[PDB]
Amino acid sequence: GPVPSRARVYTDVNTHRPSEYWDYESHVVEWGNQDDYQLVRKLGRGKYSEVFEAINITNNEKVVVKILKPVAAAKIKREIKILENLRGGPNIITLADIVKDPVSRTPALVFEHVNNTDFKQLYQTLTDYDIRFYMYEILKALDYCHSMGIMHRDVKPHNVMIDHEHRKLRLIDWGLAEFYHPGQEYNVRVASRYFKGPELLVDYQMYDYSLDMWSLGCMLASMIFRKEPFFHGHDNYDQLVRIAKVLGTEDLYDYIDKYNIELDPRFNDILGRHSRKRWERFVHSENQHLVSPEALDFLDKLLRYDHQSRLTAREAMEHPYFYTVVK
Ligand SMILES: NCc1ccc(-c2cccc(F)c2)c(Cl)c1
Ligand SMILES: NCc1ccc(-c2cccc(F)c2)c(Cl)c1
Ligand SMILES: NCc1ccc(-c2cccc(F)c2)c(Cl)c1
Ligand SMILES: NCc1ccc(-c2cccc(F)c2)c(Cl)c1
Ligand SMILES: NCc1ccc(-c2cccc(F)c2)c(Cl)c1
Ligand SMILES: NCc1ccc(-c2cccc(F)c2)c(Cl)c1
Repeated sequence: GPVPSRARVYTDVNTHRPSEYWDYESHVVEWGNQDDYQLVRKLGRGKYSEVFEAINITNNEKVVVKILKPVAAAKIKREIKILENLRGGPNIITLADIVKDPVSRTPALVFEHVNNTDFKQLYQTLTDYDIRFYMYEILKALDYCHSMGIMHRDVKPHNVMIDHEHRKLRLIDWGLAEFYHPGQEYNVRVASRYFKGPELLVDYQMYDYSLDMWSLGCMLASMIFRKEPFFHGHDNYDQLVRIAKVLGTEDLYDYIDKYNIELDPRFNDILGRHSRKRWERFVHSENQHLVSPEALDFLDKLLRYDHQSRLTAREAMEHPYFYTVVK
């Protein structure tokens, strides 16, 4: 069977912290007053929640209210516990309150408001310096949450709120986040298709924080190469073939052989043989202003099949790509 794996960092955070920290099922929710909030506009709806812009009438402050749907409702304690554990962390969305929505009969999470700039608008105008700057801010959030024994598991552009005017960034939607326990087998049906790490795509369940580092690398490749998404799979199987057309099939086979993983036999008819491509292949006259030798070297160290080989968030912050960023 599969060879076991452990994170190379923050391995034993959850064992040396008290049980009340990670045992989210034993957590007693403190309920706030639903009457303090006035819903103003529905921002959106997903399969797990409905999100609104609201006003806290006890201080006139704008807030965001996330009304959880019943599917999400069953696992709210994990999300609430994670949010409380991470509250005050750098660039982590702040949970302000938890109320019972009288219509949905489900919990509603109230968050600080972030005046999010449109994804298309921001994607199109970010300079080389702004990419580096915001990547560094995302790394602060990821090293903080990994240091706290938590993996996000859904890093993607829609989960990163940016108020470009105030250069404020927040990592949101901790609904898929989980506590890392060494040797635990996790569900591989996490993260959005284009951001899924190879470990999910080959059904390797003993993954860790390094999954977030793959997803971060996919975001970086899209922004510096102006190719959205970078790995554009039609389904989860084609997602792996898209990765293999860039990183190559030999390094893929080295990875699955290292962990004694067998690919789904359906790959025989779609995977083929592909050499590893040099990152410079993706440079052209329309993205050259966002690329540098430091960007390519940094991307190379995130987008690695072997989850144990990827840079950690703290090592990533040490990289020359961020030397230009004012700290
Ligand atoms: N308070 C507005 C509202 C009302 C109902 C629901 C809801 C409840 C049960 C199932 C479901 F799919 C949605 C939500 Cl999330 C928000
Ligand atoms: N451009 C209007 C807008 C305003 C707020 C939000 C928002 C949603 C959830 C959490 C959050 F911190 C902010 C979005 Cl997505 C769009
Ligand atoms: N939710 C809008 C959004 C979130 C994040 C980013 C982003 C992603 C990678 C690097 C970076 F500097 C910024 C963009 Cl462009 C838009
Ligand atoms: N108003 C456009 C819009 C719609 C949806 C999302 C979205 C999608 C998935 C997860 C998430 F946290 C947010 C965003 Cl960021 C903006
Ligand atoms: N994919 C062909 C390609 C095209 C141009 C460049 C390039 C762009 C700007 C400066 C520079 F020193 C080189 C590279 Cl690296 C690769
Ligand atoms: N921003 C202009 C630019 C773009 C790309 C490169 C480049 C060229 C070859 C390899 C490499 F890793 C990066 C340079 Cl030197 C300058």
